[PDB]
Amino acid sequence: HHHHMATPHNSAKVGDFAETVLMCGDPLRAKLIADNYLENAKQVNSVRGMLGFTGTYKGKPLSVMGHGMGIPSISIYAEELYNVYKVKTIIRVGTCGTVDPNVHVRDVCIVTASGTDSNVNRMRLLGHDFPATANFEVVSALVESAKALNIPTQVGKAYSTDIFYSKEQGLNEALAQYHFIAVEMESAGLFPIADYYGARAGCICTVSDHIITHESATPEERQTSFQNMIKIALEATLKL
Amino acid sequence: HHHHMATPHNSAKVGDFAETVLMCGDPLRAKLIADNYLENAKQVNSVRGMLGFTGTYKGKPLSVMGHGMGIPSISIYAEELYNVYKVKTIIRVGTCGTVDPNVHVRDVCIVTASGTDSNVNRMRLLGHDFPATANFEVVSALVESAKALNIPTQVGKAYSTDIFYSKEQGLNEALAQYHFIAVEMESAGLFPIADYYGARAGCICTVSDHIITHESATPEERQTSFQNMIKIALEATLKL
Amino acid sequence: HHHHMATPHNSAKVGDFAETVLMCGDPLRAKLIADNYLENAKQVNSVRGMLGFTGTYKGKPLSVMGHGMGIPSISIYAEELYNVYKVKTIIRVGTCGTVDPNVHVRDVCIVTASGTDSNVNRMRLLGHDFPATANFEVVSALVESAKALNIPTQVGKAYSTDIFYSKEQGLNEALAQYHFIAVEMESAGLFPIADYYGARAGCICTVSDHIITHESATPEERQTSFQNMIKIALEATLKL
Amino acid sequence: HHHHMATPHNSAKVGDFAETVLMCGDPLRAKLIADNYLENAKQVNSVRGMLGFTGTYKGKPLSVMGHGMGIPSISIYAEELYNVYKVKTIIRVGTCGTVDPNVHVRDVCIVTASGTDSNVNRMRLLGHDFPATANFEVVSALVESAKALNIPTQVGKAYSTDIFYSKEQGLNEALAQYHFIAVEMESAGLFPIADYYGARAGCICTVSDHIITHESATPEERQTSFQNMIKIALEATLKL
Amino acid sequence: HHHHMATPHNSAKVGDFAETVLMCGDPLRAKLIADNYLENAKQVNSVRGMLGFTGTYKGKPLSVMGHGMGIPSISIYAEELYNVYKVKTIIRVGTCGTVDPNVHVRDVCIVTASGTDSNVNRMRLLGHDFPATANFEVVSALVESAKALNIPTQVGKAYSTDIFYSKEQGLNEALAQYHFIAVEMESAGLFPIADYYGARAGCICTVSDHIITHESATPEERQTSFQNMIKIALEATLKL
Amino acid sequence: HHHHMATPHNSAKVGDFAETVLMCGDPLRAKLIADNYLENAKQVNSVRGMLGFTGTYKGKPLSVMGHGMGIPSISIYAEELYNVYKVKTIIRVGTCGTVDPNVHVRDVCIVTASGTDSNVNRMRLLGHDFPATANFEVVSALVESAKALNIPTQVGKAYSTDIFYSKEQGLNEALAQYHFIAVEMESAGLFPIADYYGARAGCICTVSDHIITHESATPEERQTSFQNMIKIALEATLKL
Repeated sequence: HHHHMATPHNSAKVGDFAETVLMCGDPLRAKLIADNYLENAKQVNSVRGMLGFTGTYKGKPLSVMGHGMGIPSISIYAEELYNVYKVKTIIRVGTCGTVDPNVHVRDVCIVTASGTDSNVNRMRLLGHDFPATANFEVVSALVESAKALNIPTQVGKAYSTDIFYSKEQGLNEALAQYHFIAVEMESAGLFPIADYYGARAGCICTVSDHIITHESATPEERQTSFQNMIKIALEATLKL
Repeated sequence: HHHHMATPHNSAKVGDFAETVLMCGDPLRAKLIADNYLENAKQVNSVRGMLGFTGTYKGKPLSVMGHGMGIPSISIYAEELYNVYKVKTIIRVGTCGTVDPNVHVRDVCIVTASGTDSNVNRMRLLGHDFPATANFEVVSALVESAKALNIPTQVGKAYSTDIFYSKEQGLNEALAQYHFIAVEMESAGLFPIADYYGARAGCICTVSDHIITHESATPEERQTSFQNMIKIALEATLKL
Repeated sequence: HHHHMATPHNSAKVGDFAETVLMCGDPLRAKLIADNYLENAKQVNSVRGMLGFTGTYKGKPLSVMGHGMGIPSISIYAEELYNVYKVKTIIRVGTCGTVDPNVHVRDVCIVTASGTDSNVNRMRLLGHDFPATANFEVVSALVESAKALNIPTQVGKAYSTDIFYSKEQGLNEALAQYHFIAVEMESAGLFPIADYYGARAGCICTVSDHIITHESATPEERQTSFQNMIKIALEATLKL
Repeated sequence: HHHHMATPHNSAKVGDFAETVLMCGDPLRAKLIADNYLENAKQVNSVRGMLGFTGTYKGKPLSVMGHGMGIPSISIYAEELYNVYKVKTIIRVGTCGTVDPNVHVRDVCIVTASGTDSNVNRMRLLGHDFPATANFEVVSALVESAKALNIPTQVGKAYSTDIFYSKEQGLNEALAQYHFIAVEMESAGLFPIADYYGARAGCICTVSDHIITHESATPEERQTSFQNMIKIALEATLKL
Repeated sequence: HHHHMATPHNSAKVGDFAETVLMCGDPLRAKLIADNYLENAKQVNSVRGMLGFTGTYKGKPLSVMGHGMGIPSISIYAEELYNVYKVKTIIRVGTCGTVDPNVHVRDVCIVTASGTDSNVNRMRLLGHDFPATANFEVVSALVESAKALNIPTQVGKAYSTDIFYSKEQGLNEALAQYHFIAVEMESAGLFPIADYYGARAGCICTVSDHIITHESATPEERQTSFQNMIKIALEATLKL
Repeated sequence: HHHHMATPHNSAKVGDFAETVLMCGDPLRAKLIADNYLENAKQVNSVRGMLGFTGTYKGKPLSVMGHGMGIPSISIYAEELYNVYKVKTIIRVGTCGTVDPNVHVRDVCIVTASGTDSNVNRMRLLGHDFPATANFEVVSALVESAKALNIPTQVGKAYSTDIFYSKEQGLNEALAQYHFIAVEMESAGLFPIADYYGARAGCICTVSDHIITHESATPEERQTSFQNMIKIALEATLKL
């Protein structure tokens, strides 16, 4: 039985997303967030398995949805959310690697801006350097929420790469030299889309892996890190 | 209950993929392919909802798995398939748009090479132009299979973009001027990875939308197009 | 009479700069800041007329120095300050233009990150996009200081151009589309140098000119704007 | 005595070229091809010594002409052939080097697409990656002709460089990593011009030199290789 | 009968070129120069029809040889001349177009530097801007020779394009805005090669065509222009 | 007391600059030039401490003004001089480093063209290579003046970098390979601006430092070098 599609990639009806949305790469993690932290929750997207849900957190409307892997994937989903679904604030909630010697596995990283090896931002600004920059109120809400929860955080730059399986000599050394704290694949695509729509975005990630030492969080450590990060993000939404 | 992970993105054990794999963006379409065309089928990946299956087509081992949207996503999955899972041949089976006035909605397009606005291939070849090129035996198997099935095809170049929601003036005119037949988002990332591993890849797509006229296949027309394309691809695997 | 030179561009002896420095393009403005807001002040640089001073603001060590016009100029002075003079925090205090329809002449802009048409940041990060990003503690100190002073601010992205006399079609439209709030010439060169040295930087500017309407602050309006901005910056230094 | 010039570079009258043309870099080789394989042959171009001839091969109209060395040179001649002379199919017949460990001196290489260090294709596609791609019917005609003649072939990517005397570190390693089979200087300029005119092109080359081992075909070996390649190309024209 | 080849593209024996060489695109023009202006002349290259000759002009050793069309072609020939044949000075003698409103058809242009759309000079200087610059003594010898002959000249920048058949919007306007006096295809490739070898190069061209007005020199006018330019070049060689 | 400003960066009234201007980076050096070599001198600019003066040298009108450090700085000042102040000729008089083994500390270098790592010239010429080229009459006047004064000179290419504190591996080797004689920071920005206005520019510099050996001129040696260079420049102005 055919259903009307408000976008090519999302089964939700217009209005079915809250103005504030958390997004993570793995749709199964979106379901875990909804099941464990949202009330009044309903599934609003099933297309491509990219599960999305709308409910409330402490009474305030909040949605959560997967975004898939990479800049092109998050760009589709976020463009649609801001444009068709009229979302105002997206916080990406993710995992990351690090090269910074002072950032450790299990650390929580709040992203102020994200570099990239993608061409998508050059294309938006006449070939020039367009910093993918988080909204300050979002960053501050995340920082303040972690402080109130007594959870330490690292605040600074991420790097969003198109290539998970890097073969690039000298990259890690440059990222470390300039104190990039988080290596991931999506945030640099999100922030300029928020800008286009006059909207807001941020990102918070937990360090799953040290790219230099190959230290890696166990499943139990990843659950603890997730619980800390998601509580920070959820509490931050109450201020946004 | 924790399971050992052969890669960060795939629950399959080494050996659980056939040497030949069909891949499509939508994991739910991978399941439809498995359910309707594979025998001896078992689900071998569930991670991130990116369903993958292994069975046989007319007795020959064949797998099918989703790849998600965009070059970064297919690059993760294909790198792992060629490297860890020792796959020899991947055929991307997809949908596409067209700008070419002689290509029509519902047409089947067999891709010989794919352009891109991604930087991933420049990075592989010292900043130069590296054509993402299908393997000739794969292209020929697709062409010959369609001929034997009496299904007309268009053969030629695709363009793989990082940006589904294009705002780029003059792009469609240039794509049409040079007779790019298919606009999609992934094939240009697949072909160089096959090259790295000394392996093979190709792509076949059906035209869902005319980018100029906004003609668009209905659900029923998309099913008919899918049935034609998938039969071509499946028959081609018998020759590869 | 020859004097020993700790750098090719600065007559100050090692140790003659405080750990916190305000910098503005015009050295004559640096002198005005020193004369009107610093105590215990002494001139520490005269080379190239690029006046610099060290004293205290409300008892805390603080220096102020001109940086000249453009990324190459500020890069020389800031590299030397962080490297030879062991400075920990630099706040650029400047004027800017705007294209944003919601930013007005006389507004105070606090910069979170800065785009650029310079190549200097690509060169630092293997040709990729390296966002010139302000330190969050610096941004927050500026925001909080303005709040305590009851001075409204705009917070967001700047754009640092190499070309004051732009001839570039479409630039202003793109800057406005993505809500760049400030157009200036230096901040994108400062922030990556701070990163290299594990140090901190930020920027606050007042809008002197609307690039679209050609509204322009009179001398009296520029003095009032300067007084507001400099008080914000000086109070912020007490927290840094 | 002045003659009317249909183009600045070609003395042929409109209509004096067949719809199918073989082109090689060396005009003296074009004359050898005409003298040894064409009947009904006449010289149709003498300008700049760039000898061109029109006749028949096994009764079918066929021309042969030199194209000179490099992308800019072949671009002039091919643009004119497709535009003014209304040619439909050009097959470049050439020599090449190789780095691929599985490609040997004297091998025959049929080109499916060609990379390049030239900027000419970026200029055609808004700065993006435009694969210089051979027409599939041309490739297939070459492959099938070699099979019928029992001459082994290698099929795959070429690389067309602007710089015969390379000084570029890491280039050969990257070409080998991605299984580029032929290194030459022209094909990447030909294929996009064919596309512009809605026409067809391909390339077949013989390996004269191994770039790694410095193995090099003797004059006698080059004649044998030429005889094999040219027979393949000539027989392929009967199918095009 | 096989002859030893000192380079892959030139039949001349080492020592068979004078230290000073004139080069033009058309080998048939090289022969005209030799036949009409050199004494003691012998043909020293026949390979690829790229005629080259060595003799004397007013008793001083001088060679003349064709270079073909485009940067890749002249780069082969000039690299070999400077490296294997130990040439010290090359003057390119050519024809050109113009867009400059103050440059007229039949004018003689002496080139001080040449821009380009080729990538070959970026590759030599770490991706940066490397001006293809004529040697000052060569430029001055050409200027002084024309003065002594009472032949007016234009002195300034050329632009060497890879694409004779330009489709590029805005190019002519930019070339005119910045007073590029000559449009041709080779000089920007010559000057950096001279630099590599610690040698000298220059270029003098006659305007055959006005790109804006389509004014075009007749055959008789081209002969008169050639006679003026070649006399200037030949007299300049006596000073070099 | 407010004064009318003919430009945002210069207090001079229209007409207060001579048609010929010498410019150096350090405004204090501009004052030394005025005080020691100009008659009828008056200070015409004080803005930003960027001292400028107008008087006569041997009776002919001549101005001298500082330009600050880097391409963006000189671009502001030179654009204004050519556009608002109607200047016809600017000679940059500066200091430089060298890597060339045949160029020595204290040598005088006359610049024919300047490379750069800036993007400002690509932006002027559709992204292509635009050589920043000195006017030939200016170069020749400098060469002839030095000859008449019996002061040896080196003539050739400069390189204008945005980054005084280079971290770039391989740069010095490439500059030496291609015989760049002078390393500085401004000339590549000046020459294209002169071109835009149909005006003239050149540059002469003295070598203060050998970048390889770290040989460095003492204060006394810098004064002697300055005296030689400035006399050459001043005498050249009499011919321009």
